[PDB]
Amino acid sequence: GPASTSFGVNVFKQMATEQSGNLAASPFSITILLAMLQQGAAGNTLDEITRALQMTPEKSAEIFKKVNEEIQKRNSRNILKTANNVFLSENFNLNPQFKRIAVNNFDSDLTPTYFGKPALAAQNINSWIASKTNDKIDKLVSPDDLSGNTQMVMVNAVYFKGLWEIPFREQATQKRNFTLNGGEKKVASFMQTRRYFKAGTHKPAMAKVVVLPFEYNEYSLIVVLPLKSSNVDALLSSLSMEDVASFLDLPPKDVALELPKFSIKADINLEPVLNKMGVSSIFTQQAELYNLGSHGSLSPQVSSALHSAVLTIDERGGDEPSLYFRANKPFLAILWDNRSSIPLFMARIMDPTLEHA
Repeated sequence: GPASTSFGVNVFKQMATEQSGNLAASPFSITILLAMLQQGAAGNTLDEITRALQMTPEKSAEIFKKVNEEIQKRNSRNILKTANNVFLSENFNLNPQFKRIAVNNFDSDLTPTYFGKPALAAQNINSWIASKTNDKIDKLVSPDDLSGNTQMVMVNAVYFKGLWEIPFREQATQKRNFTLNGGEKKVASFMQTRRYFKAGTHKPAMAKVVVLPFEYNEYSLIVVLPLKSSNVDALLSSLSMEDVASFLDLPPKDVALELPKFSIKADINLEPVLNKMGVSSIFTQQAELYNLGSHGSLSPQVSSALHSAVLTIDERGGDEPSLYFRANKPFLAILWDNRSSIPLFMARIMDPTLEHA
């Protein structure tokens, strides 16, 4: 259900309280990072991770094996590209069992890496990420973050560009004003259609909801728009993923929809937020990750934990309305996996004209 990615949703919500502006992240990728680390953890580190995930190592491995299986079964024009890896310094011997679980359950790997030439290491990691993400994510790792003393670089990146079940008519896309928080007006490209969508008003959230399906209903874009009486950060704080899951049961309504085109990219260093979310041990020299790799009796620790998320929407697809849904002010967008019932992407869209978070 949505409980499996609760840690990642909590991380996203924490990050939202600390900065304004566009914000995008994958609860799936952030949870995969921790659930993968759990498979090599012991002692206090294992305890911290288990408490944060609310899953045992055996449970998280089983859940994400199936989530990944359902993704890889898809043969459609929806493009979901993931890049998960653990780059372990060659000063450490990799644990073959951890590597097996990485590959067989987490769509990830354990990869020996020489960090003594930092520019070469950074570019090799970035080139691998770019090769896995249709070249959409290509500069996540900086050479200045690496040195001969780097022990472990964790990367979890995700790119999504889907095809709507029904297209937006390109000649219906129109330039209209989008009003930012605070009052600044900016021209944006609003895609427009009028169709039946699962939609409604969530009063516990003081917000309108529309569910926009992608091809073969593999995914949905769930768009949540605060009413005049509220704002997007109040909305985000109160909105549970159990609420979001229920939106897929909303009856179809005749909706006149105006939705800005956007493409949002975020590159995120997770160490600050993970230090706030109860898993600080993984970065310390007291980290207990000996079943991930070993140097004599020494455990590695996490040197860098890096996440990138890219989500792009456009028009392409395969007598007064019941609801007007005009997203010409800040709103929330959630990319939902309809088969596994988890949020793959969360975005707070403050300004659809800007591509960065």
